[PDB]
Amino acid sequence: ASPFRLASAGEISEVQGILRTAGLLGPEKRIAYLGVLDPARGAGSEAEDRRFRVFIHDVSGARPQEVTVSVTNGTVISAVELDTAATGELPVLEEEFEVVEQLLATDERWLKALAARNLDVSKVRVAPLSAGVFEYAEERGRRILRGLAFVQDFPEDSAWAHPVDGLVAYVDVVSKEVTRVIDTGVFPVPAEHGNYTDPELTGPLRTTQKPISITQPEGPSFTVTGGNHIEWEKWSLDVGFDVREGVVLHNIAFRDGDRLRPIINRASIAEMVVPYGDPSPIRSWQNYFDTGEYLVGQYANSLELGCDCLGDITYLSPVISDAFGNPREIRNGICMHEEDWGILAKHSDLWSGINYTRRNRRMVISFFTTIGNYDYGFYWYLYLDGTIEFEAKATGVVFTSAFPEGGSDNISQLAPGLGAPFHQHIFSARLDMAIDGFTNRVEEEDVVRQTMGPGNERGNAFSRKRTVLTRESEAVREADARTGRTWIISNPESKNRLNEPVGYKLHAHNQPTLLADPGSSIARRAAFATKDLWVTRYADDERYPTGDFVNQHSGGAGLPSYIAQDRDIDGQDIVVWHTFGLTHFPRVEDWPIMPVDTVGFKLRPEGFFDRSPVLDVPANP
Amino acid sequence: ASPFRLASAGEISEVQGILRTAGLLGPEKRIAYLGVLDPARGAGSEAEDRRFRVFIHDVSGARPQEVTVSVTNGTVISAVELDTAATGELPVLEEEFEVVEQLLATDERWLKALAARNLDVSKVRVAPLSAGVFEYAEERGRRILRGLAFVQDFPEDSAWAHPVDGLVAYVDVVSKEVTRVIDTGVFPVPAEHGNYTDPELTGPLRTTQKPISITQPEGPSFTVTGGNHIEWEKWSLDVGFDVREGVVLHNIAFRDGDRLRPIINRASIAEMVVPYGDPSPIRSWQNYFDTGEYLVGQYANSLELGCDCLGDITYLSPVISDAFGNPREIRNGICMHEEDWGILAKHSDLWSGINYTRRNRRMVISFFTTIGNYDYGFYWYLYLDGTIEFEAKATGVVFTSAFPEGGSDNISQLAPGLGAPFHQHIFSARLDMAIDGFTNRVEEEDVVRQTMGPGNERGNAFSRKRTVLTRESEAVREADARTGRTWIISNPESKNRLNEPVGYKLHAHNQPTLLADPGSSIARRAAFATKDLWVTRYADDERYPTGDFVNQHSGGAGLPSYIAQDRDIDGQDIVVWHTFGLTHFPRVEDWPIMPVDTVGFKLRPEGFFDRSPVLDVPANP
Ligand SMILES: [Cu+2]
Ligand SMILES: [Cu+2]
Ligand code: NA
Ligand code: NA
Repeated sequence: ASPFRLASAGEISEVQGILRTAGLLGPEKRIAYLGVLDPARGAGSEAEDRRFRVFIHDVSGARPQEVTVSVTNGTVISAVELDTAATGELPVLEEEFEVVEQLLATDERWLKALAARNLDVSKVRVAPLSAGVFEYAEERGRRILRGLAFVQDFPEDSAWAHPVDGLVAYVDVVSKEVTRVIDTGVFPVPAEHGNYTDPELTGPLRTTQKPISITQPEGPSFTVTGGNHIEWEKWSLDVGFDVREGVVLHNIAFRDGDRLRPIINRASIAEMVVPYGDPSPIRSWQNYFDTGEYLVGQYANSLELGCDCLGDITYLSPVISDAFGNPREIRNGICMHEEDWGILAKHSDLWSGINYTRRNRRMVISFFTTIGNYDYGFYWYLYLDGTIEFEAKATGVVFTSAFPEGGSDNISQLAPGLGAPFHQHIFSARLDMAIDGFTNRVEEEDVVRQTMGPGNERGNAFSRKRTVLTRESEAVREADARTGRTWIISNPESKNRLNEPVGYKLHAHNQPTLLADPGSSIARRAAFATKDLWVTRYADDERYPTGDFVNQHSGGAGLPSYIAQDRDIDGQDIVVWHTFGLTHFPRVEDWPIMPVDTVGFKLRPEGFFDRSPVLDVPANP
Repeated sequence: ASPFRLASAGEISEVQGILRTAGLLGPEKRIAYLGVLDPARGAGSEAEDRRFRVFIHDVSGARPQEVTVSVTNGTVISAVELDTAATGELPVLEEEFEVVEQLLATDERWLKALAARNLDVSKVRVAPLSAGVFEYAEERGRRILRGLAFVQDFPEDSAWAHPVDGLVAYVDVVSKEVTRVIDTGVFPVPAEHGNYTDPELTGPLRTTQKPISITQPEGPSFTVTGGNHIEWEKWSLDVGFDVREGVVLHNIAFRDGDRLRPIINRASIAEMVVPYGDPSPIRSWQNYFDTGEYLVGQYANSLELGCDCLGDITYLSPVISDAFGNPREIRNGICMHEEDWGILAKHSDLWSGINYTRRNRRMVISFFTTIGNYDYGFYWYLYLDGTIEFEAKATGVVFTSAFPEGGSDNISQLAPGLGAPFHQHIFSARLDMAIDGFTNRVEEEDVVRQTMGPGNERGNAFSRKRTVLTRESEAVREADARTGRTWIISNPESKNRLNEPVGYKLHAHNQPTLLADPGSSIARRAAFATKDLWVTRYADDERYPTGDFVNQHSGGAGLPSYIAQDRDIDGQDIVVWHTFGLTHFPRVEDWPIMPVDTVGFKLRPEGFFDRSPVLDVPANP
């Protein structure tokens, strides 16, 4: 059995039993995060040691613990008590989400604000949002959630169409207490509904769409062994699942001849952040770190056949832990299929008379998560030609507000009285690189303009330069689309047949990075998001670009702390962190449910192979 | 019958008969371009007037003519004799291409250069390339092609693997005369073959690929009436074909309710250019304008079922003219199919309990052309949600050279002794805009960073600004990926229900533009390629960004001449020209046949609709 196998329902039960016995899994305890740790560097030969990391919360108010357990041996390995005013809170628990609306329902200041607006408290939904760190001194050390109100007219109604602006509450969901209710003014609650399944809003449905039928009469070309190890068209990898990061890709390698060559050791989306750009005091605190604060894999959808995934689909059903250590299955949470991808290569040669066409294919590994109004798809793509691509698909319902009658520079209007504040969705990809092994380096490649003159008499020449990043303090880079800037990850000790280092090139989309003022609270907590590319020396405890405890943590943790060590990264075991995201100015077409928008990155081989790696693909059947 | 119908074999025969009779289509004459002209503005009601533009070359040396004919009435409309030293030459003729290798075979300086290299003249292929304009005074007024040599070892051999460097010839293919042979030195002709169908190079073919079967058991969802008028999922357009531009899209419109709303009046790729970045005198003149000099639609492939186009395919077989006015069919030259495109919209709502998923689709219109070693696919995409996208796919065999033993800053090494000079592939899209009619304007939209302070106390705000382009002299714009720069085309006289102008947003890929020194010959001839975005006032005779006669024309023609008129474009009948392209640093994986690389642009609705235009799409079958 592979040490990268998915966690089992049996293993989850053992961890719960090991913690119960040890006295750490009491009845006031809650598991806020559970995941299997990755093997340590070099210990592949040999012996299992399935270890698990656990964050234990305490509903009574006591301090939480970080705990590691070995289930192959059966004991606790370490247990540490946390000072959360110091290192940040544990991730939000599912059961804390509803405490906010239920508490607020009996608070007098909140009842008072709803009565001024003539709203039946039983029709008011409260969205519980992460709190962040701002000026309120009484919140440091406290578990705080903030709450924004929407009206549901009837149980099937889309509450997002009726925001209650000028109102926000803050809640302590350990001591069950409403610290503040802030009421800045009454805004009309917008009246139109946004019910996208109502025949009155959709009109008659189309009858013009005829079916597309995608089938594989002989089955798919990939194999799955061991639960999660994939072999497809010379590719080899392990598909992991963590409750925080979601789908994680391990040991990506390509069979070149009869060498299995490594490419990436671990690939994940290790954080994301959603900052809002509305300076109103009702919303100027809202930023979520979906991955670090909420854990995106916990909210993975179960994907339906023919609706979410089309074709010959193979599913994985990852197991996570509920808040008491009971195993929970996410049935059909990961989809895997191959997809036709047009023409791979084509040439008709006049001089030889040979007409040559080959078709491309990709294999797709995806999952989809839902946190409140947002829906995010995560797609990994492997292509025949050695390309690796990631794509994020953002859909769902926009987060809404009132539209102020004067208009706004930070909000757009979707419908009469209804606004959608400006925001970004920013991702951090963490790529633990292993280009032909662990001795890797990063070069930055710029196009070079040349001046007309001697050596370049017709002024037609142009070139490129590569700059090696040698220390971590040099390795915080920004994009430059105008110079065609890319980054090459190479192995200086592994050469192709032309005696050049083997390499992969990273092509970014060059979207804007974090827009918030550099002195803001969000620029401190989401330092990673202010630059396109960071490179660190690998270390087992440096896993997330924002640190281990994102909820209510001050700034600084994560990447700006790692790179301060100024370690050697020239031909070393390195990690590339790529920031990319969407800047979302909502448009009318985004309402009342939004069409998918996409962002991503890709890596293409750059002299990794000795010639095209797809000469052996056959003429199509 | 629609006035945008494809030209017929009957109409081609009439134009040949009309020219013969008139005495303009002699026996020394050659048709170098023939195409149907677009209807004039406003003359839709009524009456046919199928007119055709013709460029007539003269093999004896006389001056060529530009000629327009009406075939519905049956006479010549105008005939004009051209001074080609003034306005540029006519496009290269197919039959001129081989005159270069056949002439050079009997030239003594060329025989002398091949003998020094021990090459059998019968094994030397000559690639005929456009000449451009450089320092040679004897070429102005002459029809000149330049010639670069490759060795074929046997009739099925890929000549591209064996360039003969240090050698070039120039040829006058009217007077049949080798003006110069330039021999700068002997280079070894690289020895390895590049035969990608040879079992010795491909090894054993894969047996692991299992079939993907894409079928539409009820047929496709689109209809074609009148030969070329398409209706699909509320979209309406006419698919035209011109021998110069290739697939041209007319009258793109969207049925919103029971209004047919126009979006784009004409869309085409109106030019492309391929500049090479190697300062060697053997190649420092090479730049091709595939569209303006060679006519890309003339070399369209016939697309095979299951190989080039997969699924339920409907073909168009456009008719063009050969060099004597005989109709020629391009069987299966245009492919049209619809394609599944993943998830369109998805949200699972906790508060209402509704789970909602819809799938996206796109309709694809494509053709593929082959000029010498290059193969280019042209893809137009229409999506359910109102998005329009163009994608160019570049494949084929790289253009090669010797790799100098010292190495090179402008060439990369593909194989022992074998180089591939750096180059770009740059496209110009011409979009004759008709957003809800012909009163349109262009705004440039930048993200706006805001400083922390009063009004923005937590430093989280950000905004956007729009700048209206009012005169043509203001409308030469460049990209700025760092500010998220996009361009919005709107109709200030057509408002959505929120009373804002309807609009479409142009999203560019922000790749580098023309790299050559601004004083170079290529920067003058390809002025369009030095900026990302140009906007002109519409005029019937302003069709190509490089002018009507690209071959051997001096610089200046086209866009920099049009915009000098400094016309009003604020709410007027306007044309957007978008430059986009690929900067190609060849890699080893590009050899010996290259995987497809892509570049493109898209346009998305920006408050064109009153809400999402895809609420009426049904749950999947
Ligand atoms: Cu958004
Ligand atoms: Cu190229
Ligand atoms: Na590494
Ligand atoms: Na126009």
